[PDB]
Amino acid sequence: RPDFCLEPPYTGPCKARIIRYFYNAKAGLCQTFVYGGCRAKRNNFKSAEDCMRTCGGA
Amino acid sequence: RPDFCLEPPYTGPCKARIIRYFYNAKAGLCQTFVYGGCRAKRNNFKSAEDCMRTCGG
Amino acid sequence: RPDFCLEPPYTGPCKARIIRYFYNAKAGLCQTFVYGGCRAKRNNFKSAEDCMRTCGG
Amino acid sequence: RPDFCLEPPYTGPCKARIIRYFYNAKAGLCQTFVYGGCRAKRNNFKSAEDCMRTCGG
Amino acid sequence: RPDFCLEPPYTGPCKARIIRYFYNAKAGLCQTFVYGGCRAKRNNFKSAEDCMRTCGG
Amino acid sequence: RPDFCLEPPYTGPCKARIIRYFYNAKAGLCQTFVYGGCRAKRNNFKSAEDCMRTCGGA
Amino acid sequence: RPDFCLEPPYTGPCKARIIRYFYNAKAGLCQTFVYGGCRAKRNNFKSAEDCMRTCGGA
Amino acid sequence: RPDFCLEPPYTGPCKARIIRYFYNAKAGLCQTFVYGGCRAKRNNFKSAEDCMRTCG
Amino acid sequence: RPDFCLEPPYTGPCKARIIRYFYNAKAGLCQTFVYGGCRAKRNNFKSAEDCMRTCG
Amino acid sequence: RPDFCLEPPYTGPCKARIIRYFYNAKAGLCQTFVYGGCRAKRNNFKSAEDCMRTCGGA
Ligand SMILES: [Hg+2]
Ligand SMILES: [Hg+2]
Ligand SMILES: [Hg+2]
Ligand SMILES: [Hg+2]
Ligand SMILES: [Hg+2]
Ligand SMILES: [Hg+2]
Ligand SMILES: [Hg+2]
Ligand SMILES: [Hg+2]
Ligand SMILES: [Hg+2]
Ligand SMILES: [Hg+2]
Repeated sequence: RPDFCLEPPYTGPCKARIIRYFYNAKAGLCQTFVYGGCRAKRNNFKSAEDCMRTCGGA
Repeated sequence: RPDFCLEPPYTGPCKARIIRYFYNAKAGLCQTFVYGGCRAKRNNFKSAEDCMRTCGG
Repeated sequence: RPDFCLEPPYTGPCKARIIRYFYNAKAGLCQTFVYGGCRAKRNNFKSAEDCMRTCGG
Repeated sequence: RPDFCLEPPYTGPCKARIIRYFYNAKAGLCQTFVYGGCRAKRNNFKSAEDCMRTCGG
Repeated sequence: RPDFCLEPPYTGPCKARIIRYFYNAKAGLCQTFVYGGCRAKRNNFKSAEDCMRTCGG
Repeated sequence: RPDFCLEPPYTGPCKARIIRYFYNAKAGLCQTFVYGGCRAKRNNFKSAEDCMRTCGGA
Repeated sequence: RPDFCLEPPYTGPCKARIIRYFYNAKAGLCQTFVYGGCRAKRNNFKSAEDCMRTCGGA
Repeated sequence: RPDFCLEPPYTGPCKARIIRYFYNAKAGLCQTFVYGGCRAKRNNFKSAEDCMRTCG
Repeated sequence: RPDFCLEPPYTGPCKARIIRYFYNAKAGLCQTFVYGGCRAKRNNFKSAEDCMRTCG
Repeated sequence: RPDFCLEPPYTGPCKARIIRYFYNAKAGLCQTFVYGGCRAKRNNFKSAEDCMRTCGGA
């Protein structure tokens, strides 16, 4: 998996309350977090399918 | 039916207000609850189809 | 993990070609398959989040 | 539970292949079927939430 | 028509502000209301198609 | 309601098999039909909410 | 086009913050507005395709 | 109005049958067409909001 | 690239909190911003496909 | 960017006709392809936002 999959989730400075997915390398799966709407980092997926595929395997 | 289906719904600490589904054992069907956006337990489904099949029967 | 997470994915006899998710116990991850639209088995999820969470651990 | 919940699912004459939900009384939950796109009967829900609440209990 | 189609719409005690559909028996049509996310009554539809079809006739 | 709400549903010449809604003035509600993807007439709604509101009352 | 296409957008008294489309007759196209979730008037569409087709032309 | 807004809708060579939106310069509005799933030209919108705003 | 692609994202005066896409000319790609629900400028896409194709 | 962003799009052996996004490294952006529903490779995204963020830059 890409190293960015090891990043902690990043809400960002904006004020929306949007459900996004991040890879939790300890749990070995993707989990939800609240994304603020701007300045996303790469461990942030709109689709849980994309999170699993991008980050699931190494 | 998995045992996690018997747990009460868990909103969690986060501040989003997102519709999710949980199995209500007492009622014998899936129902809606408000999910906060993080730290979900297993009695938590984005899709009602998934909730029924996983926790029903 | 629910035992149904260990079932091979099941398309069924119907003629739709719908993306669904199943847990691959060998690979230890959810993957897509083509669902026919009827007679689903339990290792079949509309949502990928539901697949990962229900069939993880 | 409305009586229409006890009818078998009805695909109809049209040629689309669309996932819908119907209540399976024998099984005591909603299930998927393929809907053709026209001439629907009432045991036909776009949303699984709607199916459970309308036909469950 | 199911009798539950005659219930006034019910927001419930939860704090989400989600669009749902209800049948207005007086007007003879489905209309929107704001659903709070928990303790739904049956005159509550995620899909407008489901509302019209379930509560029509 | 607009007169176009009295039109019979129109699939059109294209080959997609898309669910759309039309107002059935006899039934007094909107029903599904299969839309082909092109050359829509006005009694054709992507959302069933829009069909009810646009065509429901006179 | 139906005369309801000439009305200003109507949020209504309810407290949701939902994106809907209204036809802007001066602009000749549909635009977004915030709908409150109840007491809709007819110049209010869930889908932009529906808005533009219904209030399309003359 | 971007010049690509005046181009005819392009289905392309692929075999999917998916509703997309295109701006019809003559009609003065966005309409539906069938998109094959690959090699999209720019007069091709998944969202009708985007079509009207971009091309209208 | 249409010139509107070079404009900064515009939230507007309305009170909704909705994810939209804008083309960031500097970064050379589309990114998310919060849109208030009214008075959208053209560098505003509901679909990221439309943003990349239109502005990329 | 992850090296999987360099692979050509992969339809796979299954028979569905689903729209997915792949990163076109030469073009510098994501484009649509038809996915068959199984045996996905990693340059395959349900959401265009995810594709562009994951395979974004270098
Ligand atoms: Hg996967
Ligand atoms: Hg089921
Ligand atoms: Hg999870
Ligand atoms: Hg329910
Ligand atoms: Hg109907
Ligand atoms: Hg209505
Ligand atoms: Hg149109
Ligand atoms: Hg617009
Ligand atoms: Hg593109
Ligand atoms: Hg991005």
